[PDB]
Amino acid sequence: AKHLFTSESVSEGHPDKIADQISDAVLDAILEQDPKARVACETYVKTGMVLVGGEITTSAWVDIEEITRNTVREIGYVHSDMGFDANSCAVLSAIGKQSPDINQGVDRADPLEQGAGDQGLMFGYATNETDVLMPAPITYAHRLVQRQAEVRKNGTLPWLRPDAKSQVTFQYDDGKIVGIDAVVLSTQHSEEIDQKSLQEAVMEEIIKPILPAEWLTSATKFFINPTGRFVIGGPMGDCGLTGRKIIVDTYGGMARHGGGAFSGKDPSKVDRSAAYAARYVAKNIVAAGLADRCEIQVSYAIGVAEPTSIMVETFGTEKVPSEQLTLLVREFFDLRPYGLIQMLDLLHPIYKETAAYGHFGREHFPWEKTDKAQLLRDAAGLK
Amino acid sequence: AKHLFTSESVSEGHPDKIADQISDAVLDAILEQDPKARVACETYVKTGMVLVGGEITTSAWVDIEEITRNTVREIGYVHSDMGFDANSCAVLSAIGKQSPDINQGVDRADPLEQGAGDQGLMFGYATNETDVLMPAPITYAHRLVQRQAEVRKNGTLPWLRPDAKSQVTFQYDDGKIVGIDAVVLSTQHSEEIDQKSLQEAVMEEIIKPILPAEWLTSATKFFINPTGRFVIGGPMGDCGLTGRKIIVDTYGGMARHGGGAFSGKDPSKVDRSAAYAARYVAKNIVAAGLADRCEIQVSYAIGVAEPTSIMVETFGTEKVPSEQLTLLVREFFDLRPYGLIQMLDLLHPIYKETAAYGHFGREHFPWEKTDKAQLLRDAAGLK
Amino acid sequence: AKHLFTSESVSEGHPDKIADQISDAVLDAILEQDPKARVACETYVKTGMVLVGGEITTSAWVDIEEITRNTVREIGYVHSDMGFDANSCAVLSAIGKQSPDINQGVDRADPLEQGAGDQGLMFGYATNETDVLMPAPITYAHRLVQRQAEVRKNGTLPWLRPDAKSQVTFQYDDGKIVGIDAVVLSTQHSEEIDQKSLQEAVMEEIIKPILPAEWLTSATKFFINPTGRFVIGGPMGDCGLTGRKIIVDTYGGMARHGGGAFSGKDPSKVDRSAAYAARYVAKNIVAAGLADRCEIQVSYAIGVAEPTSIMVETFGTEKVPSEQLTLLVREFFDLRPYGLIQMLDLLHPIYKETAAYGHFGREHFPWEKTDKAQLLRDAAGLK
Amino acid sequence: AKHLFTSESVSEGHPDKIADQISDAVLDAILEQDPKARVACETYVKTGMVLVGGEITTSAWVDIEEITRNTVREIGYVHSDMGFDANSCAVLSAIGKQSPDINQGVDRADPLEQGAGDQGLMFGYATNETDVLMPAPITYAHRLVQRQAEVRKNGTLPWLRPDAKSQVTFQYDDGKIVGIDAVVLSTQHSEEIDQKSLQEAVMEEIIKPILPAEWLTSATKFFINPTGRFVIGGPMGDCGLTGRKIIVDTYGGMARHGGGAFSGKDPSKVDRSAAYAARYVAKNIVAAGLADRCEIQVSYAIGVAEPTSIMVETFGTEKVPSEQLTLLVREFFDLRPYGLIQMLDLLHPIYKETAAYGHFGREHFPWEKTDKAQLLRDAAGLK
Ligand SMILES: Nc1ncnc2c1ncn2[C@@H]1O[C@H](COP(=O)(O)OP(=O)(O)NP(=O)(O)O)[C@@H](O)[C@H]1O
Ligand SMILES: Nc1ncnc2c1ncn2[C@@H]1O[C@H](COP(=O)(O)OP(=O)(O)NP(=O)(O)O)[C@@H](O)[C@H]1O
Ligand SMILES: C[S@@+](CC[C@H](N)C(=O)[O-])C[C@H]1O[C@@H](n2cnc3c(N)ncnc32)[C@H](O)[C@@H]1O
Ligand SMILES: C[S@@+](CC[C@H](N)C(=O)[O-])C[C@H]1O[C@@H](n2cnc3c(N)ncnc32)[C@H](O)[C@@H]1O
Ligand code: MET
Ligand code: MET
Ligand SMILES: [K+]
Ligand SMILES: [K+]
Ligand SMILES: [K+]
Ligand SMILES: [K+]
Ligand SMILES: [Mg+2]
Ligand SMILES: [Mg+2]
Ligand SMILES: [Mg+2]
Ligand SMILES: [Mg+2]
Ligand SMILES: [Mg+2]
Ligand SMILES: [Mg+2]
Ligand SMILES: [Mg+2]
Ligand SMILES: [Mg+2]
Repeated sequence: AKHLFTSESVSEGHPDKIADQISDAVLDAILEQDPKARVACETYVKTGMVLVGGEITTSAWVDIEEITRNTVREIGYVHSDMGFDANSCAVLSAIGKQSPDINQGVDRADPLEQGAGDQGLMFGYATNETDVLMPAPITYAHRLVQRQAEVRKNGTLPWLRPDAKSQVTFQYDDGKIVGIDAVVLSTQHSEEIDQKSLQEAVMEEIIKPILPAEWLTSATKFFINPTGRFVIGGPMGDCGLTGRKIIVDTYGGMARHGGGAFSGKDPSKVDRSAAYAARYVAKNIVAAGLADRCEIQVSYAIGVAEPTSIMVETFGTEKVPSEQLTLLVREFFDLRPYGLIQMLDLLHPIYKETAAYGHFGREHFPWEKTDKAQLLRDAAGLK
Repeated sequence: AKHLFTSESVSEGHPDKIADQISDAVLDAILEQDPKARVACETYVKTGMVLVGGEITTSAWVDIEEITRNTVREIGYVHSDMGFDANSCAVLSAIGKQSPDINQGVDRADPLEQGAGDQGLMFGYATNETDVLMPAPITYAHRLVQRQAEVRKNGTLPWLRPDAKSQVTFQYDDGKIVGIDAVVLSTQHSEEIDQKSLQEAVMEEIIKPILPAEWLTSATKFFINPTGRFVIGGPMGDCGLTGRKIIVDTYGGMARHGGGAFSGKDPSKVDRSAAYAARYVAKNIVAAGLADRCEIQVSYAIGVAEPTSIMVETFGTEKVPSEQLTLLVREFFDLRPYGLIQMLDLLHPIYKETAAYGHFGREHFPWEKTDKAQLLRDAAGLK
Repeated sequence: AKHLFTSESVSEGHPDKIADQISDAVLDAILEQDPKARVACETYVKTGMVLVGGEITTSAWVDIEEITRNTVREIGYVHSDMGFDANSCAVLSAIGKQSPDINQGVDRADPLEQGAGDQGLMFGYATNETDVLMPAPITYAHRLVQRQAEVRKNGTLPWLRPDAKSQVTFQYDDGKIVGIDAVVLSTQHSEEIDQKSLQEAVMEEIIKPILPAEWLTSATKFFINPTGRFVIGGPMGDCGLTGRKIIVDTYGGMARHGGGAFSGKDPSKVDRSAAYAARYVAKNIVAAGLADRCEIQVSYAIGVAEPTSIMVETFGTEKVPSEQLTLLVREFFDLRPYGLIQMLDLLHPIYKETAAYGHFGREHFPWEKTDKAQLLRDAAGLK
Repeated sequence: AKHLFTSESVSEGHPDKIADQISDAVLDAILEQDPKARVACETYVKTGMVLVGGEITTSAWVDIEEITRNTVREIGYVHSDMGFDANSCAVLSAIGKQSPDINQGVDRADPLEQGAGDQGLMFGYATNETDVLMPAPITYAHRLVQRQAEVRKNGTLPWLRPDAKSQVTFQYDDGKIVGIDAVVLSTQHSEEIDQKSLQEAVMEEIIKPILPAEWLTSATKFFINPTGRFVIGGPMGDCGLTGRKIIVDTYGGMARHGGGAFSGKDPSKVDRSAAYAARYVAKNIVAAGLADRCEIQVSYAIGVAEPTSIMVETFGTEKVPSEQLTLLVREFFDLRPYGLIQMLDLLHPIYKETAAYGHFGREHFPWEKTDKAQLLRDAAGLK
């Protein structure tokens, strides 16, 4: 059974991502000073400005302009030549405090009883398609924009600009990868180099080194800067907003999604924490060998600590009747707001780093670790 | 095989939705004056302001303050008492023009060859779970917030405020719905009514009349304004942004998603047009009885007119080998940028109405129509 | 020799003044925490927002939103009914730090040598026309708006709104006041009261009690809310900006002005400190009886500690040849940046109070005191 | 009787002036399309943005971004190197419409009866110190910044940046100029040139060619970029705002001022039109030889067509008893709102040009013309 699946990714220089980075850059700074802070930060980015707003209630004292300018600076925009400049852009702020009405339902007398930051559903996912138990398409797309950024920073291709996007579509037969049909790579550049040169250079430096030569055949079709010109990019060519990369932030469209963004919010926000916890059990279940691939899904109710719903989907690839596989889940992990935070130790400034190139796949992240696997195994035919 | 699935929806009074409405309110206005306009409008909403920005290149002449004020006004916020007021709020604008670099790849000499507005992937979906071939969870959640809004406007529950959100989780056994385990309904209100009364009133007026009495049992759990207090809402309690309701806008998490928002963009933007066209064939395939449920997926490359990928997933529920089912797709429909726009006649101001309560399910929308079904049938065992 | 002279004033509810208040409100808060802070705060106010920006370099930690909301709150706008609301309006911030390039010229190794914050000229003034040695027209105009504000707060005229402006023109014959020809008083109000009533009420409560009955004759002409309707006011009816009440802030147009605003800046800013010091010597000279009225004028050069120009003008009313009168000035006072601040002890949070109803005329202000007079007398025919 | 008087000016690259230019640039554009438009445009400018706001009620259709970007572009900021860039900066808009409440008092049935845009007082001035009957100090200071700008644009001193300010103080003995004591000239520059070179260059190219060599003696003191470094300037180093150059816009502090700004407002605004009409009669009086120097002052009441106050001050230099000189004023000119506009034909886009380097002194401006002089002479001892 043959079929085609497509995924995509964006460079750290992409408007939307710039936002996320900024958003999560502020939270980290804040958290460093106060772990129990409540941060709901939304960032808007355009031509010559950066808007950092939302609701933040913390005892910490931070500098938004500095965190912002520095964050963009690192991204790469440092001259009007590229369209945006950390040093000369505007930095606006419209940050209020979190509504007490919401807060009474979140932070209650007893810390354990403390409730979900909001209502909603989240999807977790894992697959044995790769070592990091992540789907392949998203993994390679991420690698593509990441490479472009590194070949830019190291000065290999000095004419590359921050803004860039990547798309790849794999060939799936017998349910496994047989190759790659089409490759898309768009990257901002200087008025100094020509399309052909650029195209030819992108192949050698960015695509050829990242895509497995086996999956590349005379069939594969390459799309490099199709409009034929990408000199204008960044916020000037496209408005950047927080939480608009929901899918590339997760599993590339392979798995499902509930609609909750990650960047800008502290862990008491189930959108981010319950999501991480979901990748945590899903991955751990597959590592435990209880299934080849499984999608998990939890849903919550604001101010309520106990999950409103949970469901594990193994697409038949399970090895123990879902029954015990589902009774095992709530048995081993605590999906209650104030259970996942301890479970993954989320009270730390570790999110900025998570704002570009996927929230999953980086084994050093607390939710990528698989310690519960072997124990999740004991609970079912150890041996 | 039993399992639980959860979906959610938001009222037209929800911050994020306010943005979308505004965003799509501007495009419509513009389009009315110029159908071939290029509108990429992003809106940011908070406590006392509304930020309309992005890139717009049109020959039309519109008034952002008026479209905005009027759009919010209709939503409901017209007094400081509710936290936001169309008449007294601030209306900011940061709207530039579309980058010529992008444009050269979109609008080419030959209109047919005209390319995709951007790279990316989109997911279409259909299911025989309901008459409108839409999943059930998203359909009832939408109905819940929609009811709340109507009971508010008609004056049945005058103490209701615009801001509201709804969550419902269904019981799925044997792959069909058996009932509903938990119901969540959060709505903003006045300082005049008490929780109990409120709760009791929400049940009679909003939940009881909308949820099928069959699926409601003594088991069902109801979560009404859990924090115990929701008097503060709207942009004051939560920052609103365009395109952050990606999932409730589509299929509630039942189907997949690529990451493209809808509101604020003209049809030359595949994020909205290829998405619509995808719901179109998926629905049309099920209506054609070629499958009980199928997910479609297309992906594009900026400046390129021909789709980079297409894939139909029928989850085995297909009735004709996928083979002919996939060769039929590209046979009957034109997924090229300037083929879907004619296919669905997208050059009209018909989007604002699509900004609240789902983009799918409203049979009067051009993509909800199923005319190609019977003909899609002829191409496979007519009879 | 008869002639007419007109002056005007504005309520604390006037858009421009709102800005000022806000601007100086931020400074005070900062200064309280750090007296040697460098504050250059500019505020922009419109329909539903408040923009606090400029350059601030301090070690203090303050909350702009709180200071702002509270400052507007106190002014009076607390409902959408009045057009603006401290609780529901937007608060934006674009505050960067002071340029080091300016700083090196201001704060030098030796504190005494420390230079002027900028180049410019300032005008001081004093007149025996009144006990507080202030001109009369500006004194009564201030009193008018101040009364309206007090009759509003105390609940005497509950239908009065914050926004209001006052204009008075005196009759000057033989160089002295003989009466008042025309009176102007514009005040915002509620949709509840009628013009006539309002007008009739404004006379009894605000004008009649404030203007000396002697100067009021059957000739005087009263202009009360001329357009016939002033229900819409505040930032909604008129954009408020910092430093746009330069004249009512000083002497009502009777004396001269160099163009430097007061609110929003710390004392190292000669626009404010040299100005104050100028009223100080001019007042002190008249109190010392060396002249009936004299205008002083100093000018500075950025980064330069020693004044670029000084000139005393006594309009012939002097009693000691200007010569010794000018040599006495630089003899008694220190107009060097770091001499006037000590001279008047300006490193304290005492400016917000100065943001409405005149910077001069309040004898409790450090620059209104006349201690040097008697000593300024000894230096010239004591007896 | 010796004494010192100081005045100052600012380049078209000064933040405040940038605002004014922008503000008056929008009006002209509008007016070009609709002369009877009502424009009250206030601009705020900082680091990477430009805020155009206020209240505008016109039938005209204009592009703020374009007018703005182009206006800044012409000023000179076109690279992040200089701190601001017309191409890459942000352009924001908060423009509402004029309050109808104000309007009913302005535009009434009979166009003649039409009322003053607001209340307030304005000062006109003329002096025989120079051919254009302007005071000397302000004339030379303007020339200084204007020269710097020209030596920058023509490429003479390519390392000069737009931002610059100038200060000059004249020696006045026997009531006439004897020379100049101190000269101040601050200009932004590139990291490429040194202070000494710069200073030495500024003297040859900007000061020496502009200041009369007669007035320059070994006594004169020159202050050139005192802080020792001015590389950072423009909105980055200092916040720009509309109407904050009230004094350099007029007479340099030699004459009086009422507090009304010029830029951003249409002629129905007495702040600008009554101001111009006042320079018109004052200049015309001196030209008519009725006095060596005279200050005029009018005051108005909103919605009221007939001036609330008028007074002419000739400082004894009059040649006809003030009496007939004052009865002549209201005899010859019409200071009613709808009389001055026809008097000077103000319904035209001629203001941008007036936003930098003084509103008076340019004999080609309608208010600089002296046609009524000879006729103002006939009315008093013709011969
Ligand atoms: N290093 C520097 N050396 C000399 N002049 C400078 C330097 N940096 C900035 N300036 C100038 O300082 C100007 C200050 O203008 P000014 O408008 O008078 O300041 P202000 O505090 O805003 N006061 P005002 O508008 O008069 O109330 C800036 O706009 C620059 O032209
Ligand atoms: N209907 C009305 N009747 C009378 N006064 C009004 C009315 N509407 C508004 N006003 C007042 O008009 C004021 C105008 O202030 P003003 O600041 O002098 O205007 P401006 O054009 O901004 N000029 P300025 O700052 O002096 O250059 C407003 O802020 C209100 O206090
Ligand atoms: C829970 S809020 C987002 C979290 C918030 N930004 C914070 O600071 O934690 C998201 C949505 O919940 C709803 N909401 C706001 N206040 C609420 C309350 N007290 N109880 C229930 N729902 C509420 C609104 O519709 C709002 O858009
Ligand atoms: C195609 S743009 C969005 C469409 C745009 N708002 C418009 O007005 O049509 C989205 C992303 O594509 C990339 N992009 C911008 N200009 C491009 C170009 N000329 N060629 C290819 N990709 C480009 C950027 O990374 C940008 O964030
Ligand atoms: C010498 S420019 C005017 C003052 C400037 N705002 C500052 O920060 O000091
Ligand atoms: C009398 S308020 C000052 C003028 C106001 N901006 C207007 O729109 O006319
Ligand atoms: K966008
Ligand atoms: K939010
Ligand atoms: K104004
Ligand atoms: K400033
Ligand atoms: Mg985006
Ligand atoms: Mg959510
Ligand atoms: Mg949201
Ligand atoms: Mg996309
Ligand atoms: Mg004003
Ligand atoms: Mg100044
Ligand atoms: Mg200034
Ligand atoms: Mg005024």
